[PDB]
Amino acid sequence: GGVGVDVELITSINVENDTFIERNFTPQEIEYCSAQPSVQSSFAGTWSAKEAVFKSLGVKSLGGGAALKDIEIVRVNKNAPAVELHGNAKKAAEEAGVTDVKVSISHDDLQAVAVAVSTK
Amino acid sequence: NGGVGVDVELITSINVENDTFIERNFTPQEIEYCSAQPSVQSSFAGTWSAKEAVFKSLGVKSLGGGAALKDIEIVRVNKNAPAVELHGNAKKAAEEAGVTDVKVSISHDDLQAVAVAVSTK
Amino acid sequence: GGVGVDVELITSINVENDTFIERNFTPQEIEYCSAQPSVQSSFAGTWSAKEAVFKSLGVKSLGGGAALKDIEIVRVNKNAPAVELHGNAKKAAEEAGVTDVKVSISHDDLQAVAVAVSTK
Ligand SMILES: CC(C)(COP(=O)(O)OP(=O)(O)OC[C@H]1O[C@@H](n2cnc3c(N)ncnc32)[C@H](O)[C@@H]1OP(=O)(O)O)[C@@H](O)C(=O)NCCC(=O)NCCS
Ligand SMILES: CC(C)(COP(=O)(O)OP(=O)(O)OC[C@H]1O[C@@H](n2cnc3c(N)ncnc32)[C@H](O)[C@@H]1OP(=O)(O)O)[C@@H](O)C(=O)NCCC(=O)NCCS
Ligand SMILES: CC(C)(COP(=O)(O)OP(=O)(O)OC[C@H]1O[C@@H](n2cnc3c(N)ncnc32)[C@H](O)[C@@H]1OP(=O)(O)O)[C@@H](O)C(=O)NCCC(=O)NCCS
Ligand SMILES: [Cl-]
Ligand SMILES: [Cl-]
Ligand SMILES: [Mg+2]
Ligand SMILES: [Mg+2]
Ligand SMILES: [Mg+2]
Repeated sequence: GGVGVDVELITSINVENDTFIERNFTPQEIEYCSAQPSVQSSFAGTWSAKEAVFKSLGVKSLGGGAALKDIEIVRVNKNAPAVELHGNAKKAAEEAGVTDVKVSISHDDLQAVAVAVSTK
Repeated sequence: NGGVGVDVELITSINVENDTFIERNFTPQEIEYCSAQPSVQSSFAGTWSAKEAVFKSLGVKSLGGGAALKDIEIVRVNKNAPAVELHGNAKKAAEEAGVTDVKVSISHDDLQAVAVAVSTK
Repeated sequence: GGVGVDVELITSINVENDTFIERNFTPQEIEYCSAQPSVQSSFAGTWSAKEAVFKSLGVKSLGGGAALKDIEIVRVNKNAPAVELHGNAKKAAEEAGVTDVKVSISHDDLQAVAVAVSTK
């Protein structure tokens, strides 16, 4: 097993910063977040989900500045978040015996938060 | 298989005066419990967060009308952990999704309430 | 199974309060938190982890004021923080059939949050 939690300030996401966004979010994630009622809040929630998922893997960090594009949040019933690992995240997870990851997201004025649980 | 849910709520998101909303979304036992706590508004907010967290963990697109959450009941046993009991549409939707169990946890501070639920299939 | 979550204001921890710190944190925890970039935030996160872990055990509370030194958060030769139960926490957990506990911690500048999941 494994568990992850992450909390983010809504203002931590600068929607105007295309470089930051493009480096850390897949085109699909960007399309989803850009279409929500509160775009900044949606990106913040997705960012929290990426971090929560990473923490649940039980692996080593590549460094404070490594992009999280490899951890992709996809949707199920249109809006519910599912996890898809790619690249290094996929390798590291498989190397750790992780067979599945579930995630949930929520936000309010204070911050966005996400919780992930992984199965081995 | 498996499922997870998290929800965060402002304490002020619950208006204890709004009897109509409370009646619609909380069971008599939930209302009785929350009404008896040191901070009533905070307790309702935590219970509300728990209902939302539990719903998100079920992996369903919605409960099947309406949006009311009375069907997801938080049961309390003094000095012990909160527990989940599903009724009505929530129970049907959960069973239809293969959910066999749901655990929940609640926390508050001055600023907000948060709950986390995990479901088993 | 069992789940626990706890959220704390960073300012809820008074680092000056040696009595509170000594009563609730092991020497190892105190050393770790005291060495972090933000000491107050680190203690707050560790406190939240203790609370989250307790909630996941599915046991009765000894009271609002009971010390939590028995629930130790270890990070070191560890990637993710890990849980080690001692004393009464260990007995109570074993008595409840808990065989393992995982925990995760997150901070922003305002608050800390932790989530724990226990296995039976
Ligand atoms: C380590 C990381 C997850 C922490 O993120 P953050 O938002 O800056 O800080 P947070 O307050 O939310 O979390 C820090 C806490 O996470 C936990 N943590 C640290 N490393 C961890 C790890 N390897 N696995 C799981 N949890 C970890 C610790 O509990 C720490 O708190 P503590 O020191 O008080 O015990 C983040 O900095 C990171 O390295 N992400 C991964 C980046 C990466 O590897 N990119 C490659 C793409 S997959
Ligand atoms: C999902 C719901 C329980 C909570 O939504 P919310 O009020 O926005 O509060 P939260 O921020 O805590 O949760 C929203 C998040 O839950 C997640 N989510 C959405 N639908 C979900 C579902 N059916 N199952 C599990 N998780 C879901 C999403 O990640 C969403 O964030 P994101 O879309 O930006 O990624 C539900 O009440 C809802 O979507 N309502 C808001 C929209 C609404 O009220 N419309 C009515 C029109 S009058
Ligand atoms: C129970 C306790 C964790 C609550 O901590 P808190 O930070 O003051 O309050 P929080 O807002 O975070 O959470 C309170 C919620 O915890 C939940 N809870 C209460 N007792 C619980 C228990 N025995 N197990 C799991 N969850 C519990 C309840 O849901 C409560 O909210 P609610 O009454 O509205 O439903 C804490 O007060 C406590 O008594 N710790 C126990 C100390 C102890 O026994 N130590 C010895 C180690 S074995
Ligand atoms: Cl890949
Ligand atoms: Cl019923
Ligand atoms: Mg909300
Ligand atoms: Mg608290
Ligand atoms: Mg953070």
